[PDB]
Amino acid sequence: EVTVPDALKDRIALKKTARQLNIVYFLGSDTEPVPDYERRLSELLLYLQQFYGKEMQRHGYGARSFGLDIKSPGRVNIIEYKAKNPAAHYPYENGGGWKAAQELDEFFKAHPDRKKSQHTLIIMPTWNDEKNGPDNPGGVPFYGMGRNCFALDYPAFDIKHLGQKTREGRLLTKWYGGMAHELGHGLNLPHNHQTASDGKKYGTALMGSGNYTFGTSPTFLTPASCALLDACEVFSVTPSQQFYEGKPEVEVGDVAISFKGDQILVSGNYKSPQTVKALNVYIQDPPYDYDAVSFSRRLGKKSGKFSMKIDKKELEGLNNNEFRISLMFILANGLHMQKHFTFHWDALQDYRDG
Ligand SMILES: [Zn+2]
Repeated sequence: EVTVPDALKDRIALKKTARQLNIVYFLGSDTEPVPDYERRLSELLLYLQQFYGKEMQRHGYGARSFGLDIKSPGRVNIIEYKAKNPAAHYPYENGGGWKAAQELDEFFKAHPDRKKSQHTLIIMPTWNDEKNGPDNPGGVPFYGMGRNCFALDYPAFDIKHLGQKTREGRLLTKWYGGMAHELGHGLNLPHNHQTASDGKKYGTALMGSGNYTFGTSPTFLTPASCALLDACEVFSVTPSQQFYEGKPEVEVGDVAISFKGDQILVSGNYKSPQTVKALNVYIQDPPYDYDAVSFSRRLGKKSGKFSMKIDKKELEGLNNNEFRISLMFILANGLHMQKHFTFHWDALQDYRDG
């Protein structure tokens, strides 16, 4: 019988989505499933869905998370896929993830009813050899890759260890926190660093480039991350909206970036055949990669003006004389385009388009 783990007693009802993240449990031809994976992974995926949804709600989007196909209460409809080759054919290195994704493309072409969006989370059991095992999982792809994400499973991959000061709890923050961040990449998120103010109130940005924090110390999603998720296919509540087709078409004009005291003033105009959902601004140190501090403003029109004032004291962690400001325009179909501008703190020069 299904029971709800204590970590899921506090949970919000989520909006029904038009597209769902596919969950594939990917087994080499010689690979057995890790026991109880249906329960363990359902619990972990539903808790992760709550994290994303509560953060979207906190940022004003309502109770919107990535969609999941639910088989029964507390149980995600996980596709168990038995692969054509042994697990050694799909390693972390040397294109293992690409080979697995290609094979799943064929599976979904043969069984299109099982595909619910362009986004897939592929989970593979750990290898068990002289390097990896239940106490040191690994061997398998573990990264975002395009719209897909690869993560791993092992016996103690179980929400009951969340936040426990134990060997298994530490393992969970590494591999579940890892899954949370890598899934972010699969959901179109780049890296970004919290602002000074957000760091003090909410902790560490999920998509920061440092060590995984999820489940161990306060972790949150930035406004810029949530603006991208707003335009992510598996967060859609609008069946008529198509995602990722074509090219990102945004005309940006009369761009001006000026510096006055501790304020950075960014302005210009935009025009697109699509609704432009939002502007994200990233301020980043070289090399051109360390985490950029991000900011976001809603737009919501096909044409208009944009204006953002950024306080330099929010730029926590930046320490280079050279810095780059990137303007990212996010479109309703989930594509985006960026423009970049480079400056030096010891020789600040206001920018204006020619
Ligand atoms: Zn990353």
